Amino acid sequence: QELGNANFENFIGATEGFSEIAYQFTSAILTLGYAVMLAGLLYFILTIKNVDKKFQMSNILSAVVMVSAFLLLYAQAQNWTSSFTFNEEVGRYFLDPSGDLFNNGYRYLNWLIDVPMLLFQILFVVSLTTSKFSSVRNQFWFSGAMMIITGYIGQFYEVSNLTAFLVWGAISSAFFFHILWVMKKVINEGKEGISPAGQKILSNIWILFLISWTLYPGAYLMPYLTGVDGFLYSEDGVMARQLVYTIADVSSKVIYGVLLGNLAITLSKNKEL
Amino acid sequence: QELGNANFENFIGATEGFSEIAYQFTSAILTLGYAVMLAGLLYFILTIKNVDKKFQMSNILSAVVMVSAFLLLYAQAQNWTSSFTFNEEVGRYFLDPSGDLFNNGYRYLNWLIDVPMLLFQILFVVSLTTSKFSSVRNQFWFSGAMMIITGYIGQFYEVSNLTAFLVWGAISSAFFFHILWVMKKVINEGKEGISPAGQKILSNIWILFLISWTLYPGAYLMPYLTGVDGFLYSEDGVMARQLVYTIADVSSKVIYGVLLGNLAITLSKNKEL
Amino acid sequence: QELGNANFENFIGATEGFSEIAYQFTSAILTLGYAVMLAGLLYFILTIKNVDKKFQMSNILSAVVMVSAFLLLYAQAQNWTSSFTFNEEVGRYFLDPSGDLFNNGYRYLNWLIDVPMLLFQILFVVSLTTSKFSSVRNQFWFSGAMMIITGYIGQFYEVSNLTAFLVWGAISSAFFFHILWVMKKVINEGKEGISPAGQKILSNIWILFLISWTLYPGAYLMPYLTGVDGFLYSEDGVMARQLVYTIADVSSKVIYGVLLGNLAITLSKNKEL
Amino acid sequence: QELGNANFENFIGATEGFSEIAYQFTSAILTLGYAVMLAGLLYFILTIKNVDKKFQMSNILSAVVMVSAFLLLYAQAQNWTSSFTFNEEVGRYFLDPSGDLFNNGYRYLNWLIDVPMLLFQILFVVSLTTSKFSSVRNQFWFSGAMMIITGYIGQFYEVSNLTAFLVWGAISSAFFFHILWVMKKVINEGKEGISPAGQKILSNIWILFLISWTLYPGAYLMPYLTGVDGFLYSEDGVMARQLVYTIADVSSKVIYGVLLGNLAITLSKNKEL
Amino acid sequence: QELGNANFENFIGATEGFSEIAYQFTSAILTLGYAVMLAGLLYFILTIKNVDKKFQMSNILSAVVMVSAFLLLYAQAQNWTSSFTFNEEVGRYFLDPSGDLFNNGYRYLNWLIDVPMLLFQILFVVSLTTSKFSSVRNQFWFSGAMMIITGYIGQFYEVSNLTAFLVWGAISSAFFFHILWVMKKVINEGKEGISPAGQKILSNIWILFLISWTLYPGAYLMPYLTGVDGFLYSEDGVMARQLVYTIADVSSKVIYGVLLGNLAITLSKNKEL
Ligand SMILES: CCCCCCCC/C=C\CCCCCCCC(=O)OC[C@H](O)CO
Ligand SMILES: CCCCCCCC/C=C\CCCCCCCC(=O)OC[C@H](O)CO
Ligand SMILES: *C/C=C(C)/C=C/C=C(C)/C=C/C1=C(C)CCCC1(C)C
Ligand SMILES: *C/C=C(C)/C=C/C=C(C)/C=C/C1=C(C)CCCC1(C)C
Ligand SMILES: *C/C=C(C)/C=C/C=C(C)/C=C/C1=C(C)CCCC1(C)C
Ligand SMILES: *C/C=C(C)/C=C/C=C(C)/C=C/C1=C(C)CCCC1(C)C
Ligand SMILES: *C/C=C(C)/C=C/C=C(C)/C=C/C1=C(C)CCCC1(C)C
Ligand SMILES: CCCCCCCCCCCCCCCCCCCC
Ligand SMILES: CCCCCCCCO[C@@H]1O[C@H](CO)[C@@H](O)[C@H](O)[C@H]1O
Ligand SMILES: CCCCCCCCO[C@@H]1O[C@H](CO)[C@@H](O)[C@H](O)[C@H]1O
Ligand SMILES: CCCCCCCCO[C@@H]1O[C@H](CO)[C@@H](O)[C@H](O)[C@H]1O
Ligand SMILES: CCCCCCCCO[C@@H]1O[C@H](CO)[C@@H](O)[C@H](O)[C@H]1O
Ligand SMILES: CCCCCCCCO[C@@H]1O[C@H](CO)[C@@H](O)[C@H](O)[C@H]1O
Ligand code: NA
Ligand code: NA
Ligand code: NA
Ligand code: NA
Ligand code: NA
Repeated sequence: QELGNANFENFIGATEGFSEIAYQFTSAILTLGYAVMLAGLLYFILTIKNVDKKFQMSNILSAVVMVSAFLLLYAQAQNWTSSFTFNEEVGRYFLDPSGDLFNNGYRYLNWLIDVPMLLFQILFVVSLTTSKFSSVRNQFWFSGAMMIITGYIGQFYEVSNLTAFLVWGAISSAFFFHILWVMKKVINEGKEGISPAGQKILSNIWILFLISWTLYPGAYLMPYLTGVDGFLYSEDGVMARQLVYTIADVSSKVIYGVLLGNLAITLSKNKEL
Repeated sequence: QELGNANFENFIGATEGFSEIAYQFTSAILTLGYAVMLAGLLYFILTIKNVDKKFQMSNILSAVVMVSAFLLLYAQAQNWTSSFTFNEEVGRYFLDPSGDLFNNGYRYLNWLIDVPMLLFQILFVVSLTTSKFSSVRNQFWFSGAMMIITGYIGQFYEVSNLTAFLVWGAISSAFFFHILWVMKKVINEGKEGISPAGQKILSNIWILFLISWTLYPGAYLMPYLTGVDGFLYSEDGVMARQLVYTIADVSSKVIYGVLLGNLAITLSKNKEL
Repeated sequence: QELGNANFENFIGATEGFSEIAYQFTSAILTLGYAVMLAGLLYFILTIKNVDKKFQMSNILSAVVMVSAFLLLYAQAQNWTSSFTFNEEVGRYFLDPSGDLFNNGYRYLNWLIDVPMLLFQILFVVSLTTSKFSSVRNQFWFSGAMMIITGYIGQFYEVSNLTAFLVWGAISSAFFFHILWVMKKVINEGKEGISPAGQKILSNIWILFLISWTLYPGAYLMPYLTGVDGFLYSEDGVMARQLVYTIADVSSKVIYGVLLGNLAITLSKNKEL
Repeated sequence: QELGNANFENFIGATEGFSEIAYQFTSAILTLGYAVMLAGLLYFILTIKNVDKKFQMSNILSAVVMVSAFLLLYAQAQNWTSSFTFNEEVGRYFLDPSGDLFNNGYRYLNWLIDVPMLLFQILFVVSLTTSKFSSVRNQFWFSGAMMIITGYIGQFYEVSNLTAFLVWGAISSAFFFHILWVMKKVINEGKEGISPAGQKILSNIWILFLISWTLYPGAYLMPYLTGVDGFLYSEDGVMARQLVYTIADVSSKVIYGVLLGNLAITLSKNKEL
Repeated sequence: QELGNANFENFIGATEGFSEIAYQFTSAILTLGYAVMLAGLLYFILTIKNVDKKFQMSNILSAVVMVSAFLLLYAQAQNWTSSFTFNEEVGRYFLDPSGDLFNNGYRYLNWLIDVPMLLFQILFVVSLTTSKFSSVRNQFWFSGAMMIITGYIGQFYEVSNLTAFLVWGAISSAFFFHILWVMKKVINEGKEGISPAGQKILSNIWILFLISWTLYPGAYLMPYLTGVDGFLYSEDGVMARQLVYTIADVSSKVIYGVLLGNLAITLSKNKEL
């Protein structure tokens, strides 16, 4: 079967197919994904007035990200169930091309909302010291866009051309490291002149940010993290990838948003935790 | 026909099929389910300002659970009608694998929202005495997650491997008992220093919690509660399971939420009930 | 063919089929139904602040019923168009079992929201004199539930077993009469110590309640109201049943809610009609 | 082919089929339709507080009509694309009876919301002089209902029985003329004792009302406005009908609502235009 | 294969078909499109109170455009995936006429909302000096309508009749130039008597407006921008067209709306950036 520049899910699905557990788990984990985002949307809107006016733009940008993540994860949850269909004879779910091939790239282009807005929103909670708002924003948005576009191109070749996959992935990684560098500066400057309570929260936000964002390139490589014909080049790797995405999605978007809201509360004059 | 690690609904549906009453009832009871959750969402939002600011987070977390439960019960209602199709010759609804096998596991992963948030929200209404907020929260969330994940694994084997089904179910039960233990403490400490009216409501909340949460392991075992080849290993057991889920869903989420809101009103300075 | 315990719509649809007028009218009347409920939801939310705080729970419960009625009528509108498909050869719409059989029972289980909440909400507008709030509520909810459950069982046999249909219907009717009895008391006690304007509205509410609620058992019997092989055991009876439901739905839920809102305004200190 | 009492769209679609332009335009014009109504819903809600409390009911009734028109135009937009399917051999869209026949009657029953509420809402902005509120309302609602029901019956026969089509249309027209008569009185009485600004707006509202409402009987007759085998008994007439509906829908509902809101602002003590 | 007056996407799709990258990218870029508009809707509503009352109509009109753009881009995203289906034998997505032909004209009719409202909303932020509000509005709306209708007609012939395509496009362009002329005046007059900060924002708005609006005629011509049998008369041109639309949509609607909101804040007495 000719699949071309398609994600490895389609190759596993076309050859071995997916067990009940693999198929039902991947559907459920994506469903949890979009459910968390819509619940988060409600949470971020309803808690707007829990912080001083100046901090409320962070609640609004969290809500903006929730809308993006909900729409994408909802669409992708339906894409999963449309792309793989039960074969009665063998009792496994095989590629159903009438549904279209499954593509993780769907996520990447919506990151053009998520990444820029997640990086931007912290600049409405913390105060910079030596760095300029417009400068940090421009660095975040440029490197964010380049990271996403290069990775988007790469993931199309994860089976068809491992070399292109790894080269584009490496270029994307360079921009990622730049973002990590700039966010560390923002966290450091953010800690300057705020309560120890606020500083603790920013320490947690940095760890959360570092781990949650690194999970995305982890998901990128997932099928090959056990090498050629490894344990993960299987339905187990398919499950692992969507699980990692969902953990990353909840952590990078919702928990990040909640911690920023808690920081905003400590920095708020009237409010306290 | 090879169904593998699938719920017993698919076996009944593939062999005997479902009568009009069994099929139509299961569809209607799931439809009532998601209708209650969306109505509950509206109720919890519209009554936010009926309690003092400090208590409003409980309304918000109720709303969060309503969103999760609505999305899941809506999706599962469609899953039911897609998985079983009318056979004109015999006049019963049989497994339609083109719709996918039906899986109750869909519910379990969304409990990673419901369970943590339901257990958390009471800590925004009652005041603890001897117990520490962070400690109760961490115990609820850890044991909640472990209870859900172990049960999720178990239910895949409810037909294919009764031993795995019962062992995973037993491990899950251990974590459940821990949750019951911690919640009893929270209720007791919550009663200390509040009006007799508030204490009565917490007594009711404990009974509701105990019964409603115990229904879930009841739903887990449903097909085997009348032993091998029992009355319940049938379309009658299929009906019973979804009925028990719906009673549990309405009770554990909505009625629990309403009682907590009523408690918040008694604890509120301005409000009287 | 073998339809078993199915509503008469499926028998007419399987034997005679439906004319363009019968099929298109039934679809349109259900569409009007769900449109009225969603419009009503908007109305009840937007007019919350038109009455004193104490009366606003009635607006909220109206909104809750609108959500239930919208979801059900929307789902049932789609169920109608899925269950009957055009036959080009004869130019009529015949039963399409791939869509499932059509079941009015879908409505009944959602009444477990509508009936309890419609009966409850008046107790937030009128003041009782001799009767106790908790007692009236408990009688409404018990008899409401029993009325619904017994009728739900009955309607499955409306073709397959006329005896069961009529016996279950009669038992259901007994609980209905109890509800009528209790509501009459509530209306009388509500009239005590309020303006003549408020008393006139409660008189209207009683007439509306009596007629609108009686339409439901009317819909139950519809196919047999012209006896065996009567005018109504036909596509004309199918049209009549859904028309009666829609009139009953609009009257019992929306107009009832509007009149209660108008009563709340007269009873409100600041507000005036 | 046997189509029975069906609209002429189905006859054109079954015999000639629709060109790319005819099919794509009819889909797009209905899509614009429902888009305008949902945008209008947002506008009428967001501008509620731009007028004195007493006038806000008019914003609410505008919103109610937006919900009705959105739901109907959305459903009808999907009905269009389901009822006509591309034939590769000839390159035109032909009747696809599996989707159901297309029926304009779908619109008519939703007018039982639109007509009564559009006629009602002006009575919350203007003050009557010689006429009684309840009397004008009752005349509007009775004649409105009769106009709709008689026309609804008529449109089923627009091909199958031209005589019935014209007779029912004529009866409907009589009730329409009554509505025009009553609305002219309302406008005249509304002009009495208000600013020149308010009087100008009521003059505009009358012209808008007269033209926009007359478009509906225009749409009714559309296929025959160029006589037997005329230019309009074609895909061009199909396009014209839905175009006229969309112009009528936007004019009679949204622009009417906006002008009433502007009138409310001029009549408002605090507010200025 | 006879496609008639259809867009070039259908010809490429019917002859060469689309690679995984071409098909998946076009789906993702449209998905990003509608996601941005729904996120924008939330943003424009939530930031209404960030500007003085007089400026809030601009937030409302932004929201109005978001609803239109969301609905259209969502519908068009589904139209893309319905119109092209995977062929297992060659591994490309080919025209699936059962889904309907793909038409960009769908966008054009919704511009009857977007264009008039985008041009209107600036007149609620800037103050005119020489020019009259009603006059600028009328010129914008007339030329906007004529630009859209002439272009709408043109795009049907982009393959079937290049002459009609170019002539209608040229006529449309004339009206576009008129709009550019009037908007330049509005921006110049808007700069008069406001802070240098506000003037800088209007300079940005003019560049954004000029580039973003010019992208639409760019999308119109896209397939022929590399001449006959050029690089762009291919799946690469199909990708380019939808990419350009999405850049234009985000830029002309959301970024334009955000900049107007920022201008409104600078012009607001209480508020500051
Ligand atoms: C191929 C391997 C790629 C190598 C990895 C590259 C990582 C660093 C990239 C860019 C550094 C700075 C780029 C800045 C982009 C312009 C935004 C900006 O800095 O302007 C702010 C303005 O001055 C208002 O203060
Ligand atoms: C955050 C929670 C995620 C939980 C989800 C679990 C998914 C497991 C993912 C990665 C583990 C694999 C790490 C790779 C270490 C194995 C290295 C190896 O096996 O060798 C490579 C091979 O030999 C060279 O050819
Ligand atoms: C909620 C969305 C978020 C936080 C998105 C984050 C995305 C990344 C950190 C992506 C990084 C990548 C690399 C570093 C290399 C491979 C390609 C990417 C784009 C997955
Ligand atoms: C609204 C969601 C709620 C309250 C979820 C509750 C879930 C449980 C109490 C689950 C318990 C289980 C066991 C104790 C054993 C079998 C497996 C479970 C997970 C069903
Ligand atoms: C909006 C929902 C409402 C008001 C529901 C009302 C339902 C009833 C009054 C049902 C009554 C019935 C009988 C008295 C006999 C036959 C069975 C029932 C349930 C239809
Ligand atoms: C937004 C909905 C509106 C304003 C509906 C208006 C409907 C009419 C004015 C209908 C009139 C008709 C006639 C006068 C004759 C033919 C049948 C009708 C119902 C189309
Ligand atoms: C968000 C919607 C916007 C900004 C729409 C803008 C539309 C145009 C500027 C269209 C211009 C065209 C021409 C100048 C020639 C070809 C036809 C058109 C309509 C695409
Ligand atoms: C308090 C408000 C009172 C409202 C009274 C106004 C009456 C409007 C109700 C309309 C009912 C029309 C019934 C038509 C009967 C069907 C006949 C159709 C002819 C074939
Ligand atoms: C940095 C992590 C990337 C390590 C590269 C591992 C090389 C994977 O090797 C690939 O494995 C596939 C599935 O097992 C095989 O089908 C391919 O033939 C093979 O190229
Ligand atoms: C706590 C309740 C669990 C007790 C275990 C019950 C044993 C059920 O045993 C199983 O029953 C199935 C259906 O009856 C049969 O098809 C299986 O062959 C049998 O293993
Ligand atoms: C109180 C109202 C109940 C009246 C019961 C009427 C009995 C109807 O009798 C039924 O009529 C059907 C329709 O033709 C027939 O098909 C059935 O064979 C017949 O039993
Ligand atoms: C405008 C109100 C009067 C219209 C009456 C016009 C008579 C139309 O006449 C009809 O035209 C159809 C289409 O050409 C034909 O198919 C029918 O045979 C014919 O009866
Ligand atoms: C301003 C830009 C207008 C340039 C129009 C000239 C291009 C028209 O060239 C067209 O190319 C198509 C494929 O490329 C062919 O199928 C057509 O037959 C041919 O007319
Ligand atoms: Na599937
Ligand atoms: Na089904
Ligand atoms: Na149908
Ligand atoms: Na179609
Ligand atoms: Na497709």
